[PDB]
Amino acid sequence: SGFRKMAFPSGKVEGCMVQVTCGTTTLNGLWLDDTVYCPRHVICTAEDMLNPNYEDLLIRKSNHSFLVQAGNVQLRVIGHSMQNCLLRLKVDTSNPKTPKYKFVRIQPGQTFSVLACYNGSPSGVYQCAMRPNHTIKGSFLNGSCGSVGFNIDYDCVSFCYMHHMELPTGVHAGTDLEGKFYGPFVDRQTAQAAGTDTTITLNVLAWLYAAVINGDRWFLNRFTTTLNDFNLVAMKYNYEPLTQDHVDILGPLSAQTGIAVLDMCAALKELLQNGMNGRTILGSTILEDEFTPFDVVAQCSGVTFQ
Repeated sequence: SGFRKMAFPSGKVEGCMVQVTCGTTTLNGLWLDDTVYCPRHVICTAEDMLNPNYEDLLIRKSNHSFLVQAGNVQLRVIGHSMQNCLLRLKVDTSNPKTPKYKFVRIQPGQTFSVLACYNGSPSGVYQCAMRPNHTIKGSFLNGSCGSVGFNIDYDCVSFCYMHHMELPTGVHAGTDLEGKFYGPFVDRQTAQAAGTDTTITLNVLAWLYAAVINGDRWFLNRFTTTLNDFNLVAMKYNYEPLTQDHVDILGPLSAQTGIAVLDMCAALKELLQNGMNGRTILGSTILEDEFTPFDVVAQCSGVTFQ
C-alpha cells in the first residue's frame, strides 16, 4: 500500500504547464500570457553542467534552439533572455487561461501546493513545506524538473517556487519565480547536499501515527522513554532532536490513537536501534520522513478545526 497525500486545488495551474526542450534536454515550464519560464539549466549538455558559464552558453543559442510544447501544440519562441537562474521565453501566442497571478518569495515553515508532473503531464497537486535548510521533501518531485509551487487566495495564484533539482539526499532545491534559489544551492553539478540528510523526526512520528490509524501495530511496544533519552538516540542516528513544541504538535494524533507521544518515541527508538528486519510499515521497508503531521491529519483525521 503506502501513505497517500491529500489532493489540493490546482487553481487552473495545470493549464499553464508546458515543456521546454533544448538540445536533448526536456523539462517543465510555466506559461503565463506570452511568456514561458523554466530552469536555465535546460541549455546545458551533461558536460556543461560540471562548470557552466551560462552567459557564454546562451549566446550560442537562438530562438529556434528552444522547442516549447503545450501538449500536442507548439508555442513558437520569439524571444529569449536569462533572469537569474531562469530562462524567460517569449512565445507567439498567449495562454488563453492565464489566471490572475503574482510572484512571491516565501520562507521556511510556509506551506504551498506543487503541481507534480510525470513525463511532462500534470499528475496531481500536493502540499509541500520548505524546511529550514530550504529544501523540500516530496517523492512526487522525483524524476521531474521545472514543476511549480503556489498558493491560492480567492482568485489570485501566488507562484512561489520552481523546482530545479533533486539532491542525492532525496530532497529538492528550487528558486522563486524571479529565478533566485532558496538556500545556498546552485544550478551546476557539484556536492551541495551537506546539511540536507538529517531525518525529520516530527514527520517520522507523524507517519508512524498514520500507520497505526491504518492498522499497523507490530512496531508498538509496552515501553516508554524520556525526551532526553530519546534525543540521545535520535542524534546518534542523525535525526532532528524532538522539542516539547513538537510533542505538542503531535497531540491531536496522540489523542486520536490513544498512544502517548513518548510511547511512540519508544517504538521509534527500537526501530532505529534494531531496524525493521524486512518488515513493512504502510507499505514501506524504511522509515518515511516526507509526510508532516498536517499531511497525516489531512488524509487520516477526517475534519480538522481551526
